[PDB]
Amino acid sequence: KAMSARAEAIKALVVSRKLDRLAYIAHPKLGKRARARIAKGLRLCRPK
RNA sequence: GAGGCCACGCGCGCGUCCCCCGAAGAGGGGGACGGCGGAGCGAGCGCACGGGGUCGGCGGCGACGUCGGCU
Repeated sequence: KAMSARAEAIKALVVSRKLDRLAYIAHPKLGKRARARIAKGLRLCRPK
């Protein structure tokens, strides 16, 4: 009974920062898409 | 408005901030930043204070007198 009472009580629901940005890009997983963006920037050149 | 530095450099759209007119301080027109968004790839020569020396540098001397042998 104590386990059930506890279980039902628990289930009762209702800028830039350059140095921070570079550490984010250097992350192997968090910065994967970020450093892919800058790679395409190095290659492609487009007007406008 | 008659210099110095930057390990700052593609677009499109999204966001954040700043600017304009603002004809509801609506609605569009512009700048800056972004760590945001589903879609592949740079190669080709070199120089080196770069994961422990190499020269694609050279000279002299050599048989009955001398050459080498730290034992």
